[PDB]
Amino acid sequence: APAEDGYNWRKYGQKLVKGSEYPRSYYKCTNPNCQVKKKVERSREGHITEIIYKGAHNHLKPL
DNA sequence: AGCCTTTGACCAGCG
DNA sequence: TCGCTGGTCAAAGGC
Ligand SMILES: [Zn+2]
Repeated sequence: APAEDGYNWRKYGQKLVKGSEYPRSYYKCTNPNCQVKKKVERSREGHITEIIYKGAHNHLKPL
């Protein structure tokens, strides 16, 4: 489960990418007409979670 | 009812 | 040309 960020997301895939221990998850912003997506993947070194966003939101943070 | 995660299949770029 | 592979599709099931 990914960290909260004030936006609403839907998970739409998960893949174990080469050179990673932990699988990577793919989410999309459920705002219709908004196509921001983000990737989420943990890593053991330093207990790290990288969240990578592609695209700027169409709209204010949901109510 | 509607929206979520899970999942293997599908996909397109490229070495 | 054709596999590998990171990214996406969508059916199935659960709440
Ligand atoms: Zn958005």
